[PDB]
Parts: sequence; structure tokens; C-alpha cells
Amino acid sequence: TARQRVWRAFENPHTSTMALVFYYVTGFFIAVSVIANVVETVPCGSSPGHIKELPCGERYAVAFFCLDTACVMIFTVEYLLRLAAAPSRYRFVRSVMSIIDVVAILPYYIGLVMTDNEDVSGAFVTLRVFRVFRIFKFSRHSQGLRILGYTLKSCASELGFLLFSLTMAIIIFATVMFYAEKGSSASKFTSIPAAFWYTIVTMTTLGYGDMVPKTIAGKIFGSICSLSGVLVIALPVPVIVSNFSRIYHQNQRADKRRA
Amino acid sequence: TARQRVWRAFENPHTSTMALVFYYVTGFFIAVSVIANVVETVPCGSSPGHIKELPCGERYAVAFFCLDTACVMIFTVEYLLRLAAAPSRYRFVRSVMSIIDVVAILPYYIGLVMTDNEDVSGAFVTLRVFRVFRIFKFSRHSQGLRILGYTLKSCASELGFLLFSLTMAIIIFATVMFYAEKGSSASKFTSIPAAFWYTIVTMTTLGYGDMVPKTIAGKIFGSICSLSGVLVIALPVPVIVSNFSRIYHQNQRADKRRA
Amino acid sequence: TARQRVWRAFENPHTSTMALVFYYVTGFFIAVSVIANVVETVPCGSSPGHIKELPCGERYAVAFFCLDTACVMIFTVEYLLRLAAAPSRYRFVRSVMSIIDVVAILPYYIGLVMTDNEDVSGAFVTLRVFRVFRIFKFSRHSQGLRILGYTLKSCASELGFLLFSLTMAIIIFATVMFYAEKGSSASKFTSIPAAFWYTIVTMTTLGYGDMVPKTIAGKIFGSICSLSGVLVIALPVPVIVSNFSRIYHQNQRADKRRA
Amino acid sequence: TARQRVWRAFENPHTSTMALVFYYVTGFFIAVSVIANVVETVPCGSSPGHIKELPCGERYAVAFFCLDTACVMIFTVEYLLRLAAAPSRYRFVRSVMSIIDVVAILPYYIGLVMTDNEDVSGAFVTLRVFRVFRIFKFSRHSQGLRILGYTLKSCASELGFLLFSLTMAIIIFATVMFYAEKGSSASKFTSIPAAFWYTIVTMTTLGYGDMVPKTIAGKIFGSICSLSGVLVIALPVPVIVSNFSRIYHQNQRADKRRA
Ligand SMILES: [K+]
Ligand SMILES: [K+]
Ligand SMILES: [K+]
Ligand SMILES: [K+]
Repeated sequence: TARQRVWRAFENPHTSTMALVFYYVTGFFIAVSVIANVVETVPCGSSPGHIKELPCGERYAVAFFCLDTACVMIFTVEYLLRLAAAPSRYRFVRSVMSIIDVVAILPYYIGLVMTDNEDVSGAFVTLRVFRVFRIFKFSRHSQGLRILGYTLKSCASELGFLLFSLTMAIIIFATVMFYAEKGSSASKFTSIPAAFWYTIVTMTTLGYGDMVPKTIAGKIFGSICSLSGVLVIALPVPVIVSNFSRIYHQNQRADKRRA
Repeated sequence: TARQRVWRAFENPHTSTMALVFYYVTGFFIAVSVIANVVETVPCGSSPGHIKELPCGERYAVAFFCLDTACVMIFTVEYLLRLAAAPSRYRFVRSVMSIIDVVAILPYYIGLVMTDNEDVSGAFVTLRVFRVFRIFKFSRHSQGLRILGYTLKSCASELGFLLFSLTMAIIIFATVMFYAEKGSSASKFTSIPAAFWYTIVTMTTLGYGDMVPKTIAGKIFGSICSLSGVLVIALPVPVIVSNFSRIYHQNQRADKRRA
Repeated sequence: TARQRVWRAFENPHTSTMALVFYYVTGFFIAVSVIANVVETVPCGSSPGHIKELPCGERYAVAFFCLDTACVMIFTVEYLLRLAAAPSRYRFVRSVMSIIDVVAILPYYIGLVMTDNEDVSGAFVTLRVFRVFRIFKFSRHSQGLRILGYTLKSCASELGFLLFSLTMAIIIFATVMFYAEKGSSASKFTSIPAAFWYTIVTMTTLGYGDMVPKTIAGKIFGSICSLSGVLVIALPVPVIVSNFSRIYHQNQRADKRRA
Repeated sequence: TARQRVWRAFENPHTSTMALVFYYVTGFFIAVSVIANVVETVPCGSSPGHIKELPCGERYAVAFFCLDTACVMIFTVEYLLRLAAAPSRYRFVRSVMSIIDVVAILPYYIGLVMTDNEDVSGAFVTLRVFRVFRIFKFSRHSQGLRILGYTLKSCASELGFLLFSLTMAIIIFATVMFYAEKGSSASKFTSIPAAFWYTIVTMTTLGYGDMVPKTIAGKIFGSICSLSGVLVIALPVPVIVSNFSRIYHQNQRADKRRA
């Protein structure tokens, strides 16, 4: 019953004080790792006798490696405790938070086994990006984030239809704008995939202005693109918001029902 | 009864296996033609001994023509099968999907009969644009796309009123902004039709920045244009979304009623 | 009873054929005047022996004056018929459409009495702008435009509160952004009224980019400005849309009640 | 009972005529101080024998100081009257409007005690910014502003969750965009905190264009950032609007109940 006691401590943090302090230590370490990963890209001005600026993670690489390894050992000891001390380990491993934890953890050890070639980019930048998935470990700490996950899973069909309609609108308007605007001088509409960028920026009403139409047909079809993008995007948003509010309200009725 | 058997196979794909494979082959060929039409505009780097980059559809014109003709023969044999094997051929021909199919098909044969003069643009770029209407043949494959078509037909009056109000707002604010901004140095507000572009970009909250006001009156009226455009655009969107959700929900009650 | 017969012909166009043709002739002339006023600002290329381009209304000033005077005599004979042949002339004159008609008409005669000094701008551009108020005469022809007017009058309090909240947000964020950004090199934030433009462009999510913050405080407060503007603007829009849909639906119940 | 008479005069202005004129004088002085603070940053052209333009508050520093001190003595005499003539002074002092009044008042006296060093910026610009909190004294004059405050307090949890989700989305997309775009030539994505600006401008659909992606991965993730920002921002806005409309309607039922 020790394993199920550990499981009820991990799943419910407000049952003991040991579980609560474990919970808050894990939250603090997640925040520290996230902040350190963000900070290490900031330049530390100019060093004494330095030609150019050097990021926090390069001027102090040893300290940042020590911080990252401390956070990663904390994360992996927590994960192994969750694994070896769960009732049904298949259910735990296939549970979403377990994949989140392993995606947070493994990049560090993959970087370790690739220590021979570290100056080379490519896989390096990929692991550096995948280190941000440790912010998804706050889902275990935020109820609203779990609500967001639940309502994203609930509206999978609506999200898929939104993606399909967006894809079709992007193809249509990119084709139209490329063919209307390929002939302009110094045109940025060098292909239909190039016009994908203009179409997606226009339909969302961003308007960066790095690609703007310069032809009368371009103006007309960009206007139609703006309006049609507004209408297409606004189709599943009400359903998504309805599901989000419904999930939140259902949880608040449940809270008042049991308390 | 062979013709009505063919018709029930085409209209309902999940009745046989022959109809299902025909359905999925048509879907695959539609996707292939769409992807090829998008891809052929991409440059293939630099060829050996080539002065400039050449698009995929020009460096490999024969292969792309072969792919396009295979897709078009598939489309036209499917269309002729639908035509000659339908119960009421007037109803089929006047049905929206039939016009969609003929608009997808005919540009290819029109390009064939115009093979004498192909280097000339104009009609060429028009046929190239009209080749994207083959993406509307996925309406026969997507239920949500048919929902979108049904709710666009349902809100025809709301869409027309939106177009009328947008036209009036564009005229008013283009006149105001042109007269406020015609006097600026190197002004892009060279006419009221020129200010149509600024007004439509401003009311949709795009903000490209290729045309921005430089006069105090220009700033004031551009601000009013932004706000009024938000309010005008937001008038029929709730009705359109209500109709879309109502159509989708009606179909989901129908699905649970018959299944 | 001749005057009340004329009044019932003008107020209700689908009662006779004379009233209907009068109605449609007035609509056609309103459209023609609007189109001519828009078109006359377009340049007519280069004339034979012309140094620079000349607008349609300057190369063909006599023709455009003839068109404008024909439209204005039509408008004023219609207005005088409405006036002298109405039951209660105080109620007619104070009715909104009467002020719309007089604002459409008078600029022409004011321009006539100012024929001595026409090359001078100022009052000239003001009359040219006020000539666009003839597009509001389509309110007598569009039911949806009357719905829009009714729902704008209905939400006068909500619109006023929106204006007040927008004014306060503009003042606050313009002050904050000016003081954060006055010190930048070549700064466009030369005063708080200058930062009014940045604040109003940011809160509406336009993002022209002609004024962007260059300081860390500027970035932070511009982000807060964007979010707060979204929330502030989104407060009266649901009420306005509710009123618009309610007015439209009330009219559609009335239509089905009496027909 | 004199103190409670003063309190009922201050709390309810439409009870006497003395209270009403006091109320409107305070409102007028708040408006005057706000307008003067905005205006003093405007340049007064070029003075006779002046090298450069000088703001209204520097060319006429004595007059603006006199106006500011008159407004501040009015504000502080009103505040001391409210304080010394309230039933429960702890409740008054801890009441929100009291903190608003003291924040409006104190910057002036802090500037007075710092008269020795005034040319130095830093604290000076901070006090100048804090002088705009006198616009929050219109909350005592506007009912809708109090409604906005009440609905902001009501949706504190929703606002906090919006802030948390925005923070996570900003971190994730800033990391992704920095790592995708750090390698571009003359890149503005010099760090993840630098990409905070791009992410917040993109998620709100501003699109300034001062930072735009130049890499294919940058374009893809900027598109995903735009869409995800729209969905994330649109989650608490319906709840906020529901609360705002509910508060306003509750007050309008209360008004019709007691009147
Ligand atoms: K925008
Ligand atoms: K926008
Ligand atoms: K923009
Ligand atoms: K822009």
C-alpha cells in the first residue's frame, strides 16, 4: 500500500504536508528552468576584452549547465517516482502528462550523448526548442490549463475543420494573389507558397506589410481575402468558447457539489 | 436500373466497395492536381547553365502537363459518368457541383484549343487561376464544406447587406480621407479609388502601413474609420455564426435520429 | 387630398406605378451622383501636350458640372415636392431624412454663391466632402440602412460610454507611451497628442507600424495597450449587435404579421 | 450630525445644490488638470530667437505650475473634507477612491520636496506619468466607469488565467521564433525576450511589421502564433462581457425598482 500512498500523494497534493512541499518544489523548479532557458539567450553586454556580445548561456555556460542538470535530475527523479509508484503503469505511461514529462526530460540526455559534436547546429537547436516543453509541466499545477487542454480535446473536430477550411482558403487566395501579383516589379509574390505568407497574414488581420499588393486586382483580392478570413476564422471560435465555458462551469458545479 | 445503381453509388459512397474506391481515387486525384498546381510555381533553383531560376512547371513542363492531363481525364470521365447515369439530367446539370466540375474541367480544354498562342499572358493567367476551382471538388468529400456552403446560401441576405454597408462606408471614408490627405507631400491618396485601399485595410484592422495618414484630420478620420469598420463588420457575423452552428447541429440531430 | 395622395406616394413607393418610377429614378440619380463624385478624382492619364496628369473632374469640368447640376435639380425638386406636399411640414422638416436631403443639396448652391473665389481651397474641399452625404439618401431606399440607423439611435448610451472609455484609455496610454518613448532617437512620440495616434492604432489592433515603440517600457505598455483596447472595444459591441438583431427580427415578425 | 450631513452630500450629489455645485466644480477641475497635463507636452512652434521648439509646459512653465497647483489644492481640500467628515475613516481610507485620490495628489507634493533637483529625469518622468491617475477621479462622476471597475474586480480570476495563458504562449512562441530566426541576416530576434515583442504583437493581430519572420519555419510558427493568440485571447472575453452586461443590467433593474 506504500505505492498507492505515494500515488495518492502525487495525484492529490493537498493531503499531506510532504506531498504539498514536493508539489511546490516541483513547481518552483519548473519555473526556474523555464526562466533560465529564456534568460540564457540574453546578451551579457561586452566582456573585458570581448569583440562582440555573448549570451548569458555562453558567458556562463558552466553555471547554466549546472542549473539545467539540477532541474533535470529533479524532473527525472519525480518522473521515476511517479512511474514505479503508480497502480497501473501502462495507464500512467500512456497518460498525457507522462509524455509531457518524458519530452521535457529526454532532450537533456540526448544532448549528453551528443556531447562529441555540440558546435554543430541542427539537432542542437531542435533540443533547445524542445526544452520549452517543460512549461507544459505547469499543467499539473494549473487547473485552468487542464481546462484548456480538455476543451482543446473536446473541439478536435471543430479545430480540424478550421484547419481544413483555412488550408483551402490559403490555397485559393495564394493562387489568386500570386497570379495577380507575379508581374509586379520586385514582386514578393514569387510563387504560390510565397503567397501563403501574405494570405495567412491577411486573413488573420495581422497586416505586417512586408508583402502588400501593388496591383488593382491584388488590392481587390486582398480585400476579399481579409473579409473571408475573418468569417472563416470566426466559425469555430464560438463553439470553442462555448466548450471552454461549459467545462469551466461544469467543474465549478462539481466543486460546489462536493464542497 | 443500371443508371440508378450508378447514381446511388456516386451519391452514396459507403454502399459498395467499388463506389468507395472510386470516391477515394477521385479525392486523391483532386489532392494531387491541387498540389501540383501549387508546386509548379516554385523555382527549381538554378539549372546547369541557366541564367535565372525557372519554376517547377517550366523546367519540367512535360511532366506537369502529363500529370494535369491525367487528372483532367479522370475528372471528365467521372463527370460524364455522373451525367449519363443520373435519373434527372437537368437537375444534375443545374446542380451546383456540376457547375463546379465543369469549371474545373473546361480551362484545360480551352487551353488545348488555344495552343497556337500560349506565350501570351492574359487568358493564360485566367485559365491558370481557374484551375484552382478543382479544390471546390473536395466539397463532395467534406461534410463541413457542404455545411459552409449551406450557411453561405442561408445568409445571402445578410451577406448582401454587409456588402452594401461596406460599400457605403468605403465610399464615405475614402472621400473623407482623400480630401483630407490629397495635399500631403508624396501622398498615396491620389484619388478616392486609391483611398478605397486605405479604407478597406483600415476597417478590417489589417494595418499594412503602405498607406498611412500624415495629417491631423487624416489621423482623426482614420481612427473613426477603424472603429466604424469594426462595428459594421461585426453586424452580420453573429447571424452567420448562428446559422452555421444551427446547420451543423441540425445535421448532428439528423445523424443521431437515423443512427 | 392631393397633398396627402402625394405624401402616400412618396412615403410608400409600391402603391402606384408613378410613385415607383419616381422612387427608382431618384435612386438611380443618387447612384449616378455618388459614382460621378468618386470618379472625378481619378486622373485621366496624360492629355496631348499636358505636363502632368489631370483628374476626370478637371479635364472635363463642364461635363461633370452638368451632371452634378442635373442631379442637384432632381434632388431639390424631389425635396420641394416632399416639403410642400406633406401633412405636417414641421414634422417633415425636423425629420432626419429632411436634414439629410438639405445637407446633400445645399453644398451645391453654396458653391454657386462662392463662384467668385473657387481656386482657393478650404471651404471648397469642405463642400466637396459634404457632397458625399448624398449616399445617405440611399437610406430611403435600403431597409437595412434604416435598421442600422435605428440601432445606432437605440445604442446611443452604449456608444457614448464607449467613446468615454476610449477617450480615457487613449489619454492614459498616450501619456504613458509619450513619457516612456520621448527619449528615443528620432522619436515619433513628440507629444501626448502625437501618441494619441499610436494609442488608437494599437488599441484597435491595426498596427500600421508608422509609430512603434523602441524602448522596453514602450514595448510593455504597448502590449498592455493592445490587450486593454481589445477588452474596452469589445464591451459595447455585443449590446450593439443584440440591438441590431433585435430590430431586424422585430421587423421580420412585423412583416410576417401583416403579410 | 454635521459630519454625516457632509458625508451624505459628498456620497450623493443630487441632494442639495451646494453638493451639486461642489460635485460639478470638482469634475470641471479634474477635466482641466487632465487637459493641461496633456497640452503642456505640445510644442509652441518657435519662439522669437529660439533655436528649437519648446513645449507648452516649458515656454509657459509658471502658468502651468499655477494651474496645476490650483487643481491640486482643490483636490486636496476635497480629499481632506472627505476624510475628516466621514463616519468610518478606516473604511474611507481603505476605499479604492481614497487611494485614487492620494495617488492623484501626492506626486505634486513629492515634486515640491524634490525641487532641489528638477532637471534630472527618472523620478521626474515617473511623477509626470503618475499625474494621469487624476483621470481615474472621473470614476466618481461616471457610472459606467464604476461598472467597468466592478466587472474588472468580478473577473479577477478570468483575467489572471488570461495573463497566465498569455505568458505561457508568449514564452513558447518566443522560444520557437527566436531559435527559428536567430540565424537570419540582421535579425531582430536577438534573444527570446526580444521575440516577446514579436509574439505579443502577433497574437493580438497587430502586425506592426517592425519584426517579421524571414525564414520558412519563422513563417509557419508566426502563422500558428497568430491563430493560437486569437483563440487564447478569445477565451475570457465572453465571460468578461457577460459580467459587464450583467452588472449594467442589474443596475438598470435596481434603478427601475427604486424608481
Ligand atoms: K492588424
Ligand atoms: K486585427
Ligand atoms: K498591421
Ligand atoms: K504594418
